[PDB]
Amino acid sequence: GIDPKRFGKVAVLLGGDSAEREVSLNSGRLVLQGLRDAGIDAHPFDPAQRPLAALKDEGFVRAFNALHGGYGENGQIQGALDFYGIRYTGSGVLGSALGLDKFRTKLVWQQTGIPTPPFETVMRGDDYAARAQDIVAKLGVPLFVKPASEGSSVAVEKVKSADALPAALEEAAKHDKIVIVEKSIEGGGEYTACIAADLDLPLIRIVPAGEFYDYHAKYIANDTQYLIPCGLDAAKEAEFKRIARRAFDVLGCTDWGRADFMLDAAGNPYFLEVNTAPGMTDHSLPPKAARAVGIGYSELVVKVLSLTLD
Ligand SMILES: Nc1ncnc2c1ncn2[C@@H]1O[C@H](COP(=O)(O)O)[C@@H](O)[C@H]1O
Ligand SMILES: [Mg+2]
Repeated sequence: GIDPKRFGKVAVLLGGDSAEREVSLNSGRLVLQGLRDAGIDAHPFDPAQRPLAALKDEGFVRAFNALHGGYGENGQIQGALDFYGIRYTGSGVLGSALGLDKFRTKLVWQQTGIPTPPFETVMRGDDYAARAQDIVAKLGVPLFVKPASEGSSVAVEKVKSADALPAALEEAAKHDKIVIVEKSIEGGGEYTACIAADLDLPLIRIVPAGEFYDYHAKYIANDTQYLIPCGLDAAKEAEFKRIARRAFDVLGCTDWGRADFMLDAAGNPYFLEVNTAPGMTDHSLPPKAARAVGIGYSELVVKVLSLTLD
């Protein structure tokens, strides 16, 4: 119950130049309506088409970031907004940049007791056959080969056989100077924990129809399931929500986003990444998690924006 005047003049950052301009336009237009439904003085601002300095010059005090990919997510616009004195939703420079770097995220997690798949690295110019032998010996198969980060050119690959690993390594190393090779977490399920301020949001179980939550399962298929309830017992659900929040916090992220994790057959969790720029379309996961606990869309957006006060 915040007087919408306390928010002042608000920009919704949407659109941009990235390959995810269209999810951002969709999300941002809805966010904008959510804020205006609450009587907040909100206005769209597409940084690809307006000069960024206009945020300061036109007197905007804060921004709801609905950008996705590139400068909108990686710390670059975060830094510029801090430089221009504009408060914004989501994580600051370090958290944003670190969240997109799966290598350094996993190092920090390993040092701070956040569970994450065992992994090795391969560098461009390595003896890929030699590295493959050593990695299989340590981790077995299957393996996930992914950018250290991140997703730029070469899609995540599940390697099922030792003899296929050298080629997968060489190809991944052509498009990132650091490649992560993780043990495949098998025999459980896949989950995500949405984080929004102190809201108690339920876990979601992600059930791809195919091998893993690949591009096809995310963007092509209409049959990926996003399940609430997630199927876990109350104690485990509480435990994993707590670890998810610590996993975000230790990276310097602040509490808007999602933490993604796998369970093995024994029910142990292994975190894969954080996402500091989740979607806000009417089919996106944070609005679903919020609606499951009685929080509607406009309420959710207002709550996220409230974290920029004080
Ligand atoms: N180590 C892993 N074990 C099991 N599944 C994984 C692992 N890494 C990635 N995946 C799957 O691949 C998808 C995309 O990987 P990523 O973008 O790195 O999270 C994940 O959402 C999971 O479905
Ligand atoms: Mg993304």
